[PDB]
Amino acid sequence: EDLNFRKGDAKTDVFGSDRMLQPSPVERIPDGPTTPEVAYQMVKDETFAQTQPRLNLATFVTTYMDDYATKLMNEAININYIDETEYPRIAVMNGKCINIVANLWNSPEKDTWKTGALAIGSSEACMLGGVAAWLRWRKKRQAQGKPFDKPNFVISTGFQVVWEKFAQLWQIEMREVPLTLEKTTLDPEEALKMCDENTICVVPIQGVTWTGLNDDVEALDKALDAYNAKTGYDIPIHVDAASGGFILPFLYPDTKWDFRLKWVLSISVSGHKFGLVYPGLGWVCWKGKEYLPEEMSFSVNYLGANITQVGLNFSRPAAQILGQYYQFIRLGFQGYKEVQYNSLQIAKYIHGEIAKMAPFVNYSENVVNPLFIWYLKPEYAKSAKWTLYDLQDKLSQHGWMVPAYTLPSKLEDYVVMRVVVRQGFSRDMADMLLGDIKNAIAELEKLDFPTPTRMAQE
Amino acid sequence: MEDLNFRKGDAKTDVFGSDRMLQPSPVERIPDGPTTPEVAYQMVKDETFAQTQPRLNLATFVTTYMDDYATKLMNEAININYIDETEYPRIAVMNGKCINIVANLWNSPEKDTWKTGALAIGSSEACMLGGVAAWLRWRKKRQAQGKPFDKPNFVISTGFQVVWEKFAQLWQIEMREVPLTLEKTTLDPEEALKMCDENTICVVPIQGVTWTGLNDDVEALDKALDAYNAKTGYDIPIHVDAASGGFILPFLYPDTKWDFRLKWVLSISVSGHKFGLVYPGLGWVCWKGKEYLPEEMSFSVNYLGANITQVGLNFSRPAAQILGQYYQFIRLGFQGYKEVQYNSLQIAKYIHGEIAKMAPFVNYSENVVNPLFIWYLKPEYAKSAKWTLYDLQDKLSQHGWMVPAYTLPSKLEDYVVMRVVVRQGFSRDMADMLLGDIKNAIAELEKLDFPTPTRMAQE
Amino acid sequence: MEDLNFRKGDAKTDVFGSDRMLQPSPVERIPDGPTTPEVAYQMVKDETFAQTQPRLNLATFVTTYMDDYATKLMNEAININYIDETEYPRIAVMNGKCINIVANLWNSPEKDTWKTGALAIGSSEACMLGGVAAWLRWRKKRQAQGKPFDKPNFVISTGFQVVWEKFAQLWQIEMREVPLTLEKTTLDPEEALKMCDENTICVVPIQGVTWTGLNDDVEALDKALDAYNAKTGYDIPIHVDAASGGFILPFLYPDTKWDFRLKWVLSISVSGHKFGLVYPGLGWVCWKGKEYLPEEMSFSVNYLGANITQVGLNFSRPAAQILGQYYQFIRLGFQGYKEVQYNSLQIAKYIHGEIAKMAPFVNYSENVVNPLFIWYLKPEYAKSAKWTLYDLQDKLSQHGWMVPAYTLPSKLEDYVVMRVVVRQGFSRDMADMLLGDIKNAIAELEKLDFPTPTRMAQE
Amino acid sequence: EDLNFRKGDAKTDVFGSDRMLQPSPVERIPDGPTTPEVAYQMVKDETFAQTQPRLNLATFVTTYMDDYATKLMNEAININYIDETEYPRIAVMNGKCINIVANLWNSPEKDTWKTGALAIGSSEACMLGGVAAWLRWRKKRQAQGKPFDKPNFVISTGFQVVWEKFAQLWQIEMREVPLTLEKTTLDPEEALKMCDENTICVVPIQGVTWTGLNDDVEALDKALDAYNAKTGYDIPIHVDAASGGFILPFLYPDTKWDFRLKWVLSISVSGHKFGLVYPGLGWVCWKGKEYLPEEMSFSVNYLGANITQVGLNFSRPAAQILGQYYQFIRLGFQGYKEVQYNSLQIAKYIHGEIAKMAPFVNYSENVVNPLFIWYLKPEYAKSAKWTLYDLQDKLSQHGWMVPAYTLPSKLEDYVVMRVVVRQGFSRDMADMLLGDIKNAIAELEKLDFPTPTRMAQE
Ligand SMILES: *Cc1c(COP(=O)(O)O)cnc(C)c1O
Ligand SMILES: *Cc1c(COP(=O)(O)O)cnc(C)c1O
Ligand SMILES: *Cc1c(COP(=O)(O)O)cnc(C)c1O
Ligand SMILES: *Cc1c(COP(=O)(O)O)cnc(C)c1O
Ligand SMILES: O=C(O)CCCC(=O)O
Ligand SMILES: O=C(O)CCCC(=O)O
Ligand SMILES: O=C(O)CCCC(=O)O
Ligand SMILES: O=C(O)CCCC(=O)O
Repeated sequence: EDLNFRKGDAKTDVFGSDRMLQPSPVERIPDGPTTPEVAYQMVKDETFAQTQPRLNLATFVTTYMDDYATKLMNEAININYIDETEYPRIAVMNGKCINIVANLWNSPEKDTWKTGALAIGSSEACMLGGVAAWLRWRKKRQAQGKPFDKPNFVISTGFQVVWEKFAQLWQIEMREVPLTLEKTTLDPEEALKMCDENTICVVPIQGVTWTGLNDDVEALDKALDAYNAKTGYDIPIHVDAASGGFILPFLYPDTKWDFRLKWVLSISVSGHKFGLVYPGLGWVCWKGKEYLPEEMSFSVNYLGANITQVGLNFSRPAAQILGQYYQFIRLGFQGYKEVQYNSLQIAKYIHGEIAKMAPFVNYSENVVNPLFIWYLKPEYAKSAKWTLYDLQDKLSQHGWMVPAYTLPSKLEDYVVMRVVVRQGFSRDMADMLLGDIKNAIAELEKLDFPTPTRMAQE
Repeated sequence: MEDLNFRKGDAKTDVFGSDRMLQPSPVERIPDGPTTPEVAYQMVKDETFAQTQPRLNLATFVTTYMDDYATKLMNEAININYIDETEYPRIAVMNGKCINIVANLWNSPEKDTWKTGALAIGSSEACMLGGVAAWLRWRKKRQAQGKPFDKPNFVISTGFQVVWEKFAQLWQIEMREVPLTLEKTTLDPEEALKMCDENTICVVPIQGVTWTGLNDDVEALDKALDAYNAKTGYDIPIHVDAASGGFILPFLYPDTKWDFRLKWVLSISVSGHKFGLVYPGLGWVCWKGKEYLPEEMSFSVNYLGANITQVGLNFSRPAAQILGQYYQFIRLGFQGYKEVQYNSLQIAKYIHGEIAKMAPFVNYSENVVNPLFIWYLKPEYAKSAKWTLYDLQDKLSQHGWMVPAYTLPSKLEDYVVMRVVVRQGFSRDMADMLLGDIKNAIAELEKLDFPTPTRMAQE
Repeated sequence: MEDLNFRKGDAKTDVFGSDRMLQPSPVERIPDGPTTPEVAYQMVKDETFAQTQPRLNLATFVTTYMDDYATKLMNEAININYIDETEYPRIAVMNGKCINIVANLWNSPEKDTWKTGALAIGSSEACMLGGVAAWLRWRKKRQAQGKPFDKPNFVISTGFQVVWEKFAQLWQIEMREVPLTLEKTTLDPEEALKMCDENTICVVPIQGVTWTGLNDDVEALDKALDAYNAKTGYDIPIHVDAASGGFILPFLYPDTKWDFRLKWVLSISVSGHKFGLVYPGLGWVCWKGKEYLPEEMSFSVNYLGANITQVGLNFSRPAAQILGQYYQFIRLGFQGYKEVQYNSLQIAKYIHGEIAKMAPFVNYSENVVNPLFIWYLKPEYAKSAKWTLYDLQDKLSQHGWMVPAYTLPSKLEDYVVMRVVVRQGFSRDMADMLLGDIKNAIAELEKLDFPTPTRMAQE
Repeated sequence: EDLNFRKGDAKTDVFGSDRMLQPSPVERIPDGPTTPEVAYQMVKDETFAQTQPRLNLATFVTTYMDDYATKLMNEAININYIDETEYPRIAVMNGKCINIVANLWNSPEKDTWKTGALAIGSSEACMLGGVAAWLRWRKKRQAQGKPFDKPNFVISTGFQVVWEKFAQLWQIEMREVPLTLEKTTLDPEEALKMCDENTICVVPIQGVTWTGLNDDVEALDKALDAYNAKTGYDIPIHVDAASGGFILPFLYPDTKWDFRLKWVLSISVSGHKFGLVYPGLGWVCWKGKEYLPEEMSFSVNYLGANITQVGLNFSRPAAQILGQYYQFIRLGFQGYKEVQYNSLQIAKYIHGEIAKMAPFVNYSENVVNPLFIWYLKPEYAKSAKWTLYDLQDKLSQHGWMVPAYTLPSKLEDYVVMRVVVRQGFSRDMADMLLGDIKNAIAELEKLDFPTPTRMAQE
């Protein structure tokens, strides 16, 4: 007999111990330790009762990489990127990723080491782009003797929340262009009507989270050029290309959306979205060194590489840099093209199967990113007992997360549902999703009474 | 017999018999085409060999070792995006539980079950959130008083970590710096108060100053600030930058009054990936109460009955560091944290005392309160020495160590110092290897007949 | 809920919160008592961190990389004792097949299916077996002729590897050395013959001289020895020390007559753990035929139809390397070996040519025939330089490399040279990293206003 | 259809390929490559049809280490010990192992860094000990003006073959002292009768491979002291403690066999036997630096450690050094004592169960190493139709290797069987062995006719 079996000794079975008869700590650190096996199960077992990542169809963020990328990143778990003097090869590798991304966006910058910065995601990358735009504008107005205490920026109502965070945490006024059925993306004329002497930039979006579409950056550039020539306000573009920045160079190389455009001075992207790297990666590039203010930034030479030192974060995992460089070499341009081709084709397939179903109609006929949205046909929705919120709940019962939500301003009456196709979501998994949707439709159509969300829409 | 595509990357290719491994890695542009995973894996991996090994990086404060079970747990969470809280509500609750545990480690008087605080990637984000909040609370007060609010400043030691300079740059807030001297090796509150005025948004004492390893005396600052605030009505608060010290003091110095026990400490930040014992990617910031976190910055969403504050500079991010932090709280508990930090501090104190015995060296402080310390050359020894600590740094790097030498901040910029940080996973046996290499390096440098370049640069 | 024995090593102990990790590792005496495996694992593992990583060790000729399948196969054989041939007869046969394959790579004319040869731990044991065999054949021939046989000698370049000095010392056999000059950068046959007499047991040309990377011309020696032997009747044979070149020449230089194609080459040795591409612990020695391996040294036992020679200095030993060798033969074949060695030699030639373009350097040879080469400072640059190749070695060590600087053997002792060995797993990309580090080290060393200790020691 | 499926492409199944219809190469390197999976199987599959290491009861060499030792050694597979400038911490660790072994043997040497050498096994360690003994004798005889060209050494007929290799490869005369049932180990007086002015050393054995016994080193030391004072020949002892060198210090600390004895000037041992490390480890220690000739050796200071550079091998795996240092720290003295206690207890147990069986009688009543030998009772053997060779074959049918062999000279008529108990052979496995032996006896006792080996004994 083992006296200390239940107390956590060498013979203890995790699930015959006192600790596994006790709740996990909510408020205070436990007074004492447990065995690693007990602690591992206590933390791990709490993650079972939620969405499995590969079935999370709400997220744009990578939920699969191959075995070699995963191994490489796991092996780098203890590498702090910011220790660049200690790890100068990763600092150089970061600079090469930035060069590769800037050249993917057709940067005209002649310096070997392109002007850009590592980020944890598009959040930090967007804020860096916006702060730079803010500082360039402050300096311009100061030289002109104009006031500089009431800046604004212009964006679609389809903005992702980081631009609201940017507005709040820096106290810069956000001016929003509404969406309508006639203008499903940023309309340049309406955007221009909100520009004045205090606008620091206009922010078109490539891969709008709410809709899956792309704002027309070239059309914005065109309108902005004539306006800037009229007023001298010199208003630039920052492209929020969180998803599209790793779609368009491979699948739409001739679409002029990037540094080929005169007024596109900076671009940001989520490397952890369609850059195909696990969470923790964004990039922001400037068209040239002259668009990155000295007040924000400096550069350090590491092994002959000029590495720009700008960022909101400091210490951070380096794994995602290795992961990014791995994807660039392992796939190359052709490999990225074929992976994004697969993701886009599966999205268009699901899009076309959704359109064949009696309850549904797609927001757009054109799928330009590996995602799309649909809603209930208005005449179907009128007499239906259910809403898309009910469909989301039905699908979650099979482990899927397929989100239903209302669109931004002037389309707030439209409840839509979104599917994001990422690498690792196959045609076979699409068929399973489509079968579950068909079954959910059949069950919901048996309702004799309206659901609560159906009643709330009345 | 012969395999036609052996060199081009087929199923029979040997990585190092291939054309790709006769070619340089891409510097400017994505390669046109793919390679095999094995080739690409080696191309990226092999570039990380020629640099400091993490366990021998003694410059860094950030965790380079966790146990096998924490490591496995975090690797298994590599594809989990924290910010997908609706999809992963159990991790959102776990995040709120870590914040509670941290706030209570800091003796928060907040009565709400779900404490006011936020996840961060490191003390960089956590400090900026603390500073933006102090700035917004100050703007609101001055606006309500009819006073100007366009020229904010904050007060901090010259021993600040660079994120406070970034904060000053990226928000255009004036940083006022209190210099270090040998008479005042940490932030002196009276000199701190001399830089306070109606435009001061907060004072930032530091627990675990990166340059020196010391702690600013937060309680002494709180006392001076209390009298000053009673005199002026400016209501200047404290944000404690406890990047390292926030996970040392609760366990090793429970009676040092530095945290939410003090009247004017309204927020505190810490690096979970330093002495919180989690691999890179974790910080925490807590507020003394919900009233100190402006609604302009923040909201909260209920996930499975837990009120989780949605404030942050980042959005999508790895969730593994939350599982790792919660694992350490459960696996070690208070006693286990105390015993690990005791080990790290004892080893730092051991090296500190061994350093003091060697003829060329003298310690900046006799008090080791965090698992790190700094030393410099005895002035009388340095005058006739042919070498500097930069030469010692280079000697040690030849054996794989990174032991950094650098000049101290303002009014001590003449002092070249060297720093050793003891982290979990750096043992007494490894300290003996370091000390042996230091002794051997000293004996080699003492044979020099001519001064080194850095020695001449000091002349 | 405190754990009383947490620091003493129970089921809850954290390695780096334990008393054991506050104590030094044992230097003199076995510790009195046990620890947990996790603690002991770290204590041993952590001592290996502070040294050169194998893939950046450019001094070594010995394999530092094999693919994942070879590595898995060898790890799985860690508990297999080769010498237990009755218990493990398939490995004994596998060893015999490896010996057959090596003998045929060297164009053995031996008609027996099972070639006469022996497993070794490296070229050290393989060379000693070859030399003892030559010594015994010589003793027997001199005895039958009624001549003395008590003062044997052998002839070799001053570029010998240290095993031949051990052979000379441990068997008390006189080693006669032919010096190197710039005019005779490898073994000159005429000078070698002038050191032969009636007591010379063999001449040892070297394929892959460690000091230089060059090949002694075996065919020229064989030709010279043939005429010498016809004149004197001394009947002196060749043993080829082909430690590196024995797995280079068959694939990249098939037409160079250096092996058993030559009349007087009676035995050849090689390091299987060098360019045979197997992890440490493998060498081979083959004889031209059974009549050249004395029965006094040897016997043969039949295992499963395989005639296995039982010759060796070692007895019990790891079997993993046999599996590793046979795997490489099957996995790569002739073509795969050819392409791997081609990559290594091409990268060595690439580094060789880039070094020649740098102002301080000049290469020892314009011919690169093994995946390694040496260079030194241009005499005119060296006169006024403040630094030596020893200073460059130390600088490159600061980035984790080991690139050795050393003086050449006799009559070239004045030459300080530096050597790079390119092994499987050293790519073009890693070469670019090395060359970049060299360029940077030169620019730093060129800033010196005073000479270094080694530069002064050169007077 | 996949055109290249059988030829080795990415879709090839190893056992649907042409290569797995072809024999493995016997004579010549294949002209071309295969896939790693095919090559892995081809080599691996050849190792199945032989004794499994844990059931190999012939071997004295370690067949089990724990998971941490095993992982530690695997991780060092690419580490060449001899690169001591590159790997100076392993050179220091090697020196610490030599110190620990030297003190385990009660070395009186005052130096911190004990005089000793790493080996691949007892073979190299014994040859180093014998070469040193040989060189010291040459120097002594030369200084006296005496001849030194006809060396000999004295050893039991129970020598292990390396001493024959030493005799052959160095051309030194081996003088053998026979075993008898009256003198089951080396008799000192018989040993002394073969010594003269040309004897370089006497070699007692601790853990004789043939018998499991220990030569009485202390009795040899006493007799050698009186002989040396009479003749002045100054003949020393080298102890071949291949097995016993890691048994006696823990289980028989009071037995005086090591450097405590005046004439024991060197001792060798197999670290890969009862030192508990996987194949590839030996040690030799000298009583002091004056007993290791400089002609054989030099010393290099690595990080303050004086490391002796003597050895027959050069480049070699360093993994075994880590494994040895791991075992010293992981087990300590107590842990070694308890592990060797277990192995010895199990051997004593099997020994006692063998003695109870009608056909058998043990060679010795005292088990002093974890091994022993037995033979057939003389009267049982006379009428039995089977021999121990037949028992060996029967046990091989169940996967065991339990060897039968004739003892060396003057016991050449004795066919014996040996069992070696190593770490990893438990009481439970001993019961399994004993059950198979019992079953085998019942089968062989049914023979109506004698076996080939039984007739060969007639
Ligand atoms: C992803 C997203 C963001 C926020 O990016 P993160 O990578 O989550 O930090 C901003 N804008 C758009 C269009 C996005 O899709
Ligand atoms: C670590 C550090 C910081 C920055 O924190 P990160 O975790 O690197 O983001 C700020 N202040 C101090 C005192 C620090 O030690
Ligand atoms: C490698 C080497 C040796 C010694 O061989 P090991 O494999 O280290 O035992 C002998 N001669 C030459 C030319 C060598 O390169
Ligand atoms: C093991 C053995 C040897 C040979 O030792 P290895 O470790 O196989 O090289 C020599 N003598 C005895 C008594 C042995 O048991
Ligand atoms: O992809 C995600 O998980 C979040 C980023 C986009 C969004 O806000 O929905
Ligand atoms: O610990 C690190 O690796 C960086 C922390 C902040 C600093 O030291 O400036
Ligand atoms: O390659 C090695 O690691 C040793 C080889 C022999 C030598 O260089 O002397
Ligand atoms: O134990 C072995 O595997 C061989 C050891 C030497 C022997 O007993 O012959």
